[PDB]
Amino acid sequence: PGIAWIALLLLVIFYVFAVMGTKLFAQSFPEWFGTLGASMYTLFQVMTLESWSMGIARPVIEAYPWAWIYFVSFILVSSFTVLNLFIGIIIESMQSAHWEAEDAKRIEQEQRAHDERLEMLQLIRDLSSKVDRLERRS
Amino acid sequence: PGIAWIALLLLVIFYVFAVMGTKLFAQSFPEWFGTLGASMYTLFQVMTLESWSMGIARPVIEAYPWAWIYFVSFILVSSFTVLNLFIGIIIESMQSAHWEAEDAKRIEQEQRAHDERLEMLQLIRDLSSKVDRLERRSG
Amino acid sequence: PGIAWIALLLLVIFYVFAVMGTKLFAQSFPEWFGTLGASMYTLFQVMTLESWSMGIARPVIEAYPWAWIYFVSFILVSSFTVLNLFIGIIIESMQSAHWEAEDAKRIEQEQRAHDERLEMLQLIRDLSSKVDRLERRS
Amino acid sequence: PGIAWIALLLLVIFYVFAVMGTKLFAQSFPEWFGTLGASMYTLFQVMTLESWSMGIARPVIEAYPWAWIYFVSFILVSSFTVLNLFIGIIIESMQSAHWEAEDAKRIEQEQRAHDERLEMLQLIRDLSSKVDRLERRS
Ligand SMILES: [Br-]
Ligand SMILES: [Br-]
Repeated sequence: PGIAWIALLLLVIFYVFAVMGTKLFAQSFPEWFGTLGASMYTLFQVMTLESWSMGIARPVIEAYPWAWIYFVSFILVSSFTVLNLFIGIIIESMQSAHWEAEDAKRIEQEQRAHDERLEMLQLIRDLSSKVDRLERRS
Repeated sequence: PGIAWIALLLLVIFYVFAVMGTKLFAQSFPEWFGTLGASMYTLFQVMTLESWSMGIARPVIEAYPWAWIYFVSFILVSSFTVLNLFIGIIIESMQSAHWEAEDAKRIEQEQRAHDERLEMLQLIRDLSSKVDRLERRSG
Repeated sequence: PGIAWIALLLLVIFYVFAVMGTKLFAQSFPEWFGTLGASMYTLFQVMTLESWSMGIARPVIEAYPWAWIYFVSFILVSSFTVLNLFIGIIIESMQSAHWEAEDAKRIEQEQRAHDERLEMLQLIRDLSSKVDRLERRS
Repeated sequence: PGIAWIALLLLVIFYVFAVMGTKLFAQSFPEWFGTLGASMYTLFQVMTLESWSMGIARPVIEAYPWAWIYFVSFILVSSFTVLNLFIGIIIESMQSAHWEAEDAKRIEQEQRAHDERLEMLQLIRDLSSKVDRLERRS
């Protein structure tokens, strides 16, 4: 029903990496990826882009050469998601603030003007046969 | 009076978490939370996402193993709430640029054409009256 | 010329403060604030929020327990500003692809509507004034 | 063709600084700029502002005291390039959310309108005939 529809995806991506991660790293890096609960703190810390490479990534990377793939793919993807959620909430915001509020009038101040043109139509009809019942009564 | 109302909710959160923070951690971390004034600067650093977990929160969590809920809830709450400030501003920014200005130039653009039709609407009724009299005066 | 009126202001504050902190701090921390051009860098990394407190301000604050006003002012101030190039480029951007081309496409559909409405106006007059003429001879 | 047009820019801005970095620091900073990949990563770490100054630039600046150029420039180049891809993505967002329909739904309203306002050019000319034959039938 709107944005929380990626907000689910984000939660899903997240939990996918916490498992992907505890499942490689818990072995040599308990403090970070030991428990599942472990893998999430560490991952939301990565999410905050606070000491992601220097603090967490680089120490794991020298242990597991390929471990960038994980950290980076994760940040790329996980941010590309939040980029949306954000934009989504921008749109979702101004769609309220303005657009809906204004469209309601562009329609209804154009209902008002549609009827205005109708009432002249009728008036010009009625007249128009009076004018040719001066041509039948003359 | 608008978004300025919400930056009161964000000054209350800092306070809720600072008293909460001094009253909790001061004893073992006089560094950060040992007074109020410091437990805010620590909260302002934790808000800027500067070292919040390596420098502050992962040390704290060593001594009280539950304090993550303190920091994860603070980053969330104190972030979501300055998403509102970066939004409501972003909007009442657009609002001045455009909406107020053009929105009013359509109120009037219709106003002016409304009167145009309400003037046409006139003559027409004027003409009817004239044909009507012409009608009666030869029956 | 608009946008860079804030960019010129930001350039200012960067300098206002840069002198500020070379004057106050350059003796106790020559590494960070030694020269002026040394604060120009250091305030650039404070601005991007990289180890600003824990590695710079907290260390200076130990020297001058009131320097936090120097740091917490700059953060707030240079933030609020940095925001408005973003909000400034946003606005001027939307402006390009949409806003400008809309007021034109609309003013001009209203000219036509106006003139169509004008023709009708004169047309009724002449018809009002044939019947004016006809009624006086009747 | 849009934003992946800017996506290549950011990719070719990286590529450049990457080779430039390795051909600059690879002698003294093996772990950071020891190879091309090495630098690509390190720059993503700098690009995400994660620990860039106390960790990379400052300790590098130590050996080449001009290096700030490289780091402070790459920051500004790449972060602006992301502000574009961002914006062109906020706008192409708005477009399909709102501006799409609201511009089509108004052309179709000024169709309705013009037609109505023409419908009565008709009546008003017809009536101007009947009344033109009341003036000659006299
Ligand atoms: Br709009
Ligand atoms: Br009309």
